Amino acid sequence: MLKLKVEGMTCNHCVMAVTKALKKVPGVEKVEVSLEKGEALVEGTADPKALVQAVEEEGYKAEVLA
Repeated sequence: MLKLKVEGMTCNHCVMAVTKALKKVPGVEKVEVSLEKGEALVEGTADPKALVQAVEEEGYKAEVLA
């Protein structure tokens, strides 16, 4: 399963929305993020690698806590 710990690789002095990054992956229809907990959850039928690669496309990797 997926549980993306969005790392603060850059702009760690600020915050950004990761939600728009997750939806771009096919099969994703719902998304939920917690800017305070540093986590990014989705609810779709996408592939495991497709999700974690999509956020890396924005330059923000995320440790699947699974």
